[PDB]
This record gives sequence, structure tokens and C-alpha cells, in this order.
Amino acid sequence: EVTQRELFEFVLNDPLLASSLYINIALAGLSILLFVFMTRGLDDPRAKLIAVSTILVPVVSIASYTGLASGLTISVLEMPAGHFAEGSSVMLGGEEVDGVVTMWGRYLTWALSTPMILLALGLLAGSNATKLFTAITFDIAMCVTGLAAALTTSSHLMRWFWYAISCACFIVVLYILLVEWAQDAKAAGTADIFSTLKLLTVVMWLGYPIVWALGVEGVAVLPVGYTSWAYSALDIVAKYIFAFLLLNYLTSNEGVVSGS
Amino acid sequence: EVTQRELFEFVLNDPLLASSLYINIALAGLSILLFVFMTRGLDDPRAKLIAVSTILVPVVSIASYTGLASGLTISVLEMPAGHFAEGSSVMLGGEEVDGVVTMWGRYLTWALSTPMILLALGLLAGSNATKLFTAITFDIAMCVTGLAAALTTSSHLMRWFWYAISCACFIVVLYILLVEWAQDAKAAGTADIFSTLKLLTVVMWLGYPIVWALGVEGVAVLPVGYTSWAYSALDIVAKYIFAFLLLNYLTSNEGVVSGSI
Amino acid sequence: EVTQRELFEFVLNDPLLASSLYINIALAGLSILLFVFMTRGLDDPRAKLIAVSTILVPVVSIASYTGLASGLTISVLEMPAGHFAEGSSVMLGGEEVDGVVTMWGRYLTWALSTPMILLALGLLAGSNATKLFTAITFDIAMCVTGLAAALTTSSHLMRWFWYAISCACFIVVLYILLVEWAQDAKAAGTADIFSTLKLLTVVMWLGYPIVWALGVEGVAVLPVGYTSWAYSALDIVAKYIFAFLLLNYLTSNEGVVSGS
Ligand SMILES: CCCCCCCCCO[C@@H]1O[C@H](CO)[C@@H](O)[C@H](O)[C@H]1O
Ligand SMILES: CCCCCCCCCO[C@@H]1O[C@H](CO)[C@@H](O)[C@H](O)[C@H]1O
Ligand SMILES: CCCCCCCCCO[C@@H]1O[C@H](CO)[C@@H](O)[C@H](O)[C@H]1O
Ligand SMILES: CCCCCCCCCO[C@@H]1O[C@H](CO)[C@@H](O)[C@H](O)[C@H]1O
Ligand SMILES: CCCCCCCCCO[C@@H]1O[C@H](CO)[C@@H](O)[C@H](O)[C@H]1O
Ligand SMILES: CCCCCCCCCO[C@@H]1O[C@H](CO)[C@@H](O)[C@H](O)[C@H]1O
Ligand SMILES: *C/C=C(C)/C=C/C=C(C)/C=C/C1=C(C)CCCC1(C)C
Ligand SMILES: *C/C=C(C)/C=C/C=C(C)/C=C/C1=C(C)CCCC1(C)C
Ligand SMILES: *C/C=C(C)/C=C/C=C(C)/C=C/C1=C(C)CCCC1(C)C
Repeated sequence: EVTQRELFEFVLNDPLLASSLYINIALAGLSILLFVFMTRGLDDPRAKLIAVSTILVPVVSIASYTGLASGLTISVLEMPAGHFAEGSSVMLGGEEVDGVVTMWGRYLTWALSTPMILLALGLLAGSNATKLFTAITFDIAMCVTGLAAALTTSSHLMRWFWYAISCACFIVVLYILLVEWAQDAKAAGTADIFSTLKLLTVVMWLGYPIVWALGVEGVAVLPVGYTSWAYSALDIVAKYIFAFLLLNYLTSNEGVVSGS
Repeated sequence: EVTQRELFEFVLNDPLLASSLYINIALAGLSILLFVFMTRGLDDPRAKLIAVSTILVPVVSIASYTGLASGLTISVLEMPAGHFAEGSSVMLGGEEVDGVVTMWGRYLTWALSTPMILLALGLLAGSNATKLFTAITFDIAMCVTGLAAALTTSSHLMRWFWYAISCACFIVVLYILLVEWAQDAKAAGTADIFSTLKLLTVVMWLGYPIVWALGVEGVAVLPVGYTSWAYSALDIVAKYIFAFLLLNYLTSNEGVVSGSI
Repeated sequence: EVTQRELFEFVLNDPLLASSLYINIALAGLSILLFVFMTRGLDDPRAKLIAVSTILVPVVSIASYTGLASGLTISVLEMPAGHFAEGSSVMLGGEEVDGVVTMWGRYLTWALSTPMILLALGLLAGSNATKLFTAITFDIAMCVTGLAAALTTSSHLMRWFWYAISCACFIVVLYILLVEWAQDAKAAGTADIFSTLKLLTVVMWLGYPIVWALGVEGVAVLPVGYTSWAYSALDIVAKYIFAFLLLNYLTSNEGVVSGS
């Protein structure tokens, strides 16, 4: 029975792990302060909705990363027969424990933050309610089935079946970003900025399922420490710089996005 | 003590249980493909909202049933003194384990899918936001208190108290379906189709608390495998057939439901 | 180790704890009946939306208190080194068990009920969607980070860090309540009733983080039983009397909240 304290201490004493986590807690906090400063001039309710949705991204990130750092949202799971990480062991407390240190808490970071990123993008693109609803519901389904895949230890094949379902949901979100909102942004007069944020988002988001496949959750070419840093690097771009670019535009183009 | 693998293997090797779960994974998948194909011609935003809300039903179902088949959302619980399934055994891994294989994952299938069924129906009936909000919130309360009932092992009476709270929430949903939306559909011009789907929905949904009461969660006249098939059969009609019928109407009457979201 | 039945019995057989839980189950139930009766004459859809949102408060409360009374949402946690409740015992069943009985179920009562309180108040004040969204999202964040604080056992300081994050989110909600909705209510013609409900909400809500700090979750000057009654008393006011007052006004001013 691994304790929360043992996982908290495990993160510590492990350079790659501890740094990938605490650096994001710090960047998330600094991002929030910066973004609040940047948007104090906004008055339009719609511009402010986009701003708050955007600021909620680093808010969810600081809370969720603290969930990981504290050990609260970390568990030790034993992979099923055939899985590349099956047979692995980790030193926890004063004994060797079978399994993999599983940072399932990252899925909470994703399920709560990705909907805010999508809401901000859709509002920016002048999306109607149907498309926002579709993008957000399928995005949440993608995140939850991804968590289910990571939490499945009964069967190797089942883990990848979950992965396939999640990818299917991801395709829906990608279609809306690349095809529908890309067109809607033209009518909203935000075609240029949306194009930039869209490219950034699509490229970075595609990185997550790749890291999943290569990291300990997948074929394990990337160890627990590198897997964590891979995800943390993606978050810095998909969340913090994405948010800065969006807000930097918003604070200089409040008139453009003002509306009902 | 009991592992996910042991539960996964228990489901496999158990013909009734295995089939009740995997057949729905298959039917939900085929439903998604069929529904996406059927609705490819839709252009109106409101019509498309009704379409996506309906399609989300089998999407939630396939994911949720995978949760059950994989063993992820199944647990072994020991019923409280006096419960008709108290003292049951299950044989897992290789030994006899006290308790009942509890497929609590079904409550997730319900909590995430029923709001979508209701959203689709409310929109079809031309419901205002107040009634949709009321129907959906009490519907979620119904499924969550139902899950709590199944997860309660401390007291037999408590299990049924949760069941009673859930039933009361169910009454709110039934009232909205039978009284409010029944009338709203006439103004929306969808009276014939809504009344039909309203009736099909009410009849099938009534089956769930009956199965709960008769199954292993209740008086246990229905063993685990039979309780599972009862729910899976209800799901096939309340979800897949229901959705197929709604989409059939939708794709031939886009203009009728078109308008401001 | 500790079973649900053992926690269920711990609550029973303890006059203080049992009364603090079962009384609210009774009051919540009676409140639902009373409120439904009180609002049976409403016809306006906007007024009805405010009424349902309000009625959901005691609905969530009766379900959540049943979660606690049944033992379903209670756990036994061992506090970290430095915590004032470290090395505590309880006697679960008939044995001496290390740790403190943690009624984390209360956070569920809060995360699901507070958004409904805020939705009702925001609508009464004639708030736009942006402010409602901001108040509700940060309110949920406050509740979830508070839950995380209570569930954290890896570090004593980590618990207070979660507490700090939660307080920051609370300030956002307080700002909207005290500054923004105070103004909106004037234009909506509900300034007088809002002032009353606003005052009651702010004063009562401020009490929760105080009880947290003083109870077993914090410095532990208040035993498990007194911590429970403190929250239960706050709930009676922040929920039931608050709801009654709002509904009493609502039914007497249906036309004003309707708009036209
Ligand atoms: C395993 C779960 C995966 C299910 C994937 C099916 C989702 C179908 C969503 O509908 C489609 O959404 C597009 C973007 O909004 C519309 O352009 C298109 O017309 C509509 O048909
Ligand atoms: C429609 C959803 C698709 C998921 C299909 C999952 C079924 C895979 C079952 O695998 C088998 O399980 C046995 C018992 O655990 C092992 O002994 C055996 O070695 C393994 O190969
Ligand atoms: C609306 C549906 C009706 C549900 C009725 C539920 C009745 C079940 C009561 O349980 C029994 O209560 C006794 C006293 O508390 C216990 O001594 C006994 O062990 C326990 O099994
Ligand atoms: C809608 C379904 C109705 C549910 C009815 C549940 C009744 C359960 C009856 O069980 C019995 O209760 C006795 C106490 O009264 C116990 O002493 C006895 O051991 C127990 O077996
Ligand atoms: C408002 C609804 C609240 C439900 C309250 C349920 C109380 C039922 C208490 O039953 C008793 O519990 C003891 C401890 O487990 C058993 O030893 C005893 O045999 C059993 O009869
Ligand atoms: C630990 C997380 C705490 C971070 C809190 C910062 C969130 C910033 C929310 O934006 C602010 O909301 C106010 C009320 O709506 C507006 O009056 C103000 O103009 C706007 O800038
Ligand atoms: C702040 C975090 C962000 C933007 C996270 C994005 C995550 C994804 C796009 C994840 C996608 C996945 C799949 C498509 C397949 C299964 C595994 C996942 C969950 C990694
Ligand atoms: C796809 C699943 C559907 C349509 C499920 C519907 C479920 C219900 C109507 C459940 C109702 C219940 C009660 C009213 C009492 C307590 C037990 C439940 C949860 C089975
Ligand atoms: C019905 C319940 C109500 C109105 C609950 C309100 C709760 C709060 C305002 C809680 C606030 C907290 C903090 C600000 C800090 C950390 C701990 C909490 C969760 C108790």
C-alpha cells in the first residue's frame, strides 16, 4: 500500500520529474499574474468572457499540477501482460514496489483546461452554439477515454482500444478547428489571429497522443521522467504561450471581438 | 484484493455477462457509424444540435460499456445485513470472494447519456431553457443518487432511502416529459413524433428502477448476469432504437426543427 | 481497512455528529417540500429558472448529507508531520485506529450547491453571462481545491498551499458578489433584496474557511464533532434560510424578475 507521502517524496529526489512539475506550477502562477495585468483594460463583456476563459487555463493548470506534485493524483499501477512497462518496479518508501508511477492527474489537467481553450477559440472565431457544444463534448470524451486507457490494467489490447476511441473523438475536435472555425473566423474578422492560434493548437495537441504512444503509458521508449517532461513542454506552448498570444491580440483588438 | 484483471476475466468466461456487455459495445459502434451517415445532409445549426446530442448517446454508451467490459468500472461489494444478496460469493482469481460483482459503471453510462436524450427531446419539443435545465439537473440527480444507492454497503435501509430520493428526481423528469413538453411540441409542430418518442422513452425508463428493485442491487430475484442483460436490453431500446427513430424523423424534417438555437 | 458500516456507526452512536448530519437531512427534505409548495404559483419562465436553481440547493444538500451519514463519503486519513492532528486516534468499530475521520463529502455538497446559489443570485441581480461564468467557474475551483487540501496527507504545508489557492478563488467570487452584482442589481430593480441576500451570503460563506482553519482540517481547536456542527449551522443559514428568503421575494416579485 503506497502512501501519498511516498509518491510525493518519489517526485522529489527525481530531478526530471520534480522539475517538469514544479516549473509548471511556477509558470502557471506567473502566467495568471501577467494575464490579469494585461487584461485590466477590457470592458466589453464578450471580450472579457474570452479573457476569463483563457485565464482559467493556467488556473486549472496550477491546481492540477499541484495535484501531481503533492502525490494526490498519482498512483502506482501494474501493466498487463505484453505491455512494454509490465514487469517494471519502483523504489517507494523502504521497499521495491511492482508497477509504474502513473501520473493520471494529468488527465484532470486536460479535461478541465482543454474545454476552456476551445471555448476561447470558438468565441474568438465567432462560433455558433452547436459547434462549441460539439467541440467541447467530444473534447471531454477524448480526455476521459484517455484517462480510462491509462487506468486500464486488465488487458493490453483494451488500453489501445480506449486510445483508439479517444483518437476518434480528437478527430472531431480537429475537424472543427481546421475546417469549421477556420471559416467562421472570417466572418468574425479574426481570420489572421485565429489562424496562428489554430496552427499552434493543432500542432501541439497532436503531440499528446504521440507522447502517450511513446511514453510509459504506451510502448515505453520514454521513461516516466521523460514522459512527464514531454507533456510539460507541450503544456507550456499549448497553454501559456497560446494564452499570451490570444490575450496580446485581445487587448489590442477589443473592438473586433465585441458582440452579443 | 480483487484486481481489474480478475474482474475482466470473470466477465469473460461468463457467457451471459460477457455477451450483455460486448454486444452493446458493438451495437453502439455500429449505431454511431449509421447515425453519422444518416445525418450527413443536415445544414441547419439547430437541427445539427439535435443530431449531435443524439449521436453523443451511443458515444457515451460505447465508452461506458468498455469501462465495464475492461473491469475498470466494476467492483465487488458486500451487501449489508438483511439485504437479499447478503452472504453471496463470487469466485475471483482462484478463490471464493465475499460479495457481489457490482457493475457500478452503468450509472456513468446513465449520468452522461440521459442528459443527451433529454436535450435532444427537449429541443425536438421546442422547449425553453428553464424546462431543459430542470429536466437535465433532476435527471443527473436521479442517476447520481442511484449510483450512491448501489455503492452503499453500510445499511440496507440507507440503500433504499437513496433509491427513494432517486425516484423522486425521476418524477420531475417524467412530469416534464408527459405534461410540459407534450404541450410544447404542439406549438413546435413536432407533436406526432415527440408524443411517440416521449412514450417510448417513458416506458423504457420506467424499466430501470424495476430492474434495480428486482436485480442483485434490490431483492436479488435476478442474479448478476440476468440483471446485466435486463439493463443491456433496456439500453438497446432506450438508446439505439430511440436514437435511430429520432434521427429518422430529423433527416426528413430538417425544416420543421430549424431556427435559432 | 475501515469499512463504510464502521463509519456509518461512528456517526450514529455519536449524538453530536449524528445530530449535525441527520438534522440537515430532515431540514433539507422539509425545505424542498416547502419551497415547491411556495413556488407552485409561478408562471414566468425566468422566475421559474431562478426558483429551480434555488430548489436544487436543498436537493443537493439532502443527497450529500445522506452521502455523509451513510459513510459513503467519509474516510479516515492520517495527518502529515507537523499537522496539529498528527498522531490522532478515533476507535473505528471497536479498535483504535490512527488518523482522523474526514468528512470529505461536504466538499461535494459545496461544489454542487454553491454554483446553484450563485446562479440564482446572479440571475436575480440581472447579471450578464460573463460574470455568471466567472463567478461559477472560480467558485467550483474554490470547492475542488478545498477538497484537495483536505485529501492531502503527503505534506502539512501542501494542505495550506491548497487552502491558499482556494482562498484566491474565493476572493474572485466575493468581488463579483460585493462589487459587480451589487451594481447590476440596481439596473435590474432588485437592489434591496440583493443587498440582503448578498450580506447573508458573504458573512456565512466567510465562515467556512474559518471553520476549516479552526477544525480538524486546520489547527484542530475544534473536535471532529464540533467542526461538523459548525458547518451544519452555516449550511442551515447559507442554504435553507437564504433559499427561503430568496423564494419569498421571488414569489412576491415575479413580474420584476420576469423583465417584460
Ligand atoms: C468513438 C466516438 C467517436 C464518434 C465520432 C462521430 C462524431 C460525429 C460528429 O458529427 C459531425 O460533426 C462535424 C463537426 O461539427 C460536422 O461538420 C458533421 O456534419 C457532423 O456529422
Ligand atoms: C470490442 C472491444 C475490444 C476489446 C477486446 C478485448 C478482448 C481481449 C482478450 O484478450 C485475452 O484475455 C485472456 C484473459 O485475460 C488472456 O488470458 C489472453 O492471453 C488475452 O489475449
Ligand atoms: C420503497 C421501497 C421500500 C423499501 C423498504 C426497505 C426495507 C428494508 C429494511 O432493512 C432492514 O432494516 C432493519 C431495521 O433497521 C435492520 O435490522 C435489517 O438488518 C435491515 O435489513
Ligand atoms: C420496491 C421493492 C420493495 C423492497 C422491499 C424490501 C424489504 C426487505 C425485507 O427484508 C427483511 O427485512 C427484515 C426487517 O424488517 C429483516 O429482519 C430480514 O432479515 C430481511 O430479510
Ligand atoms: C432519513 C433516512 C436515514 C436512514 C437511517 C437508517 C438507520 C437504520 C439503522 O439500522 C441499524 O444500524 C445498526 C448499525 O449498523 C445495525 O447494527 C442494526 O442492526 C440496524 O437495524
Ligand atoms: C488561484 C487563481 C486565482 C486567480 C484569480 C485571477 C482571475 C482573474 C479574473 O479576471 C477578473 O475578474 C473580475 C470579476 O469578474 C473583473 O472585475 C476583472 O476586471 C477581471 O480582470
Ligand atoms: C493543457 C493540455 C492540453 C492542451 C492537452 C491536450 C491533450 C490531448 C489532445 C490528448 C489526446 C489523446 C488522444 C487523442 C488519444 C489517447 C491519449 C490522449 C489522451 C493523450
Ligand atoms: C441509457 C440509459 C438510460 C435511458 C437509463 C435510465 C435510467 C433510469 C430512468 C434510472 C432510474 C432509477 C431510479 C428512478 C431509482 C433508483 C435506481 C435507478 C438509478 C435505476
Ligand atoms: C452550502 C455550502 C456553502 C455555501 C459552502 C461554502 C464554502 C466556502 C465559501 C468554502 C471556502 C473555503 C476556502 C475559501 C479556503 C479553503 C477551504 C474552504 C473549501 C473551506
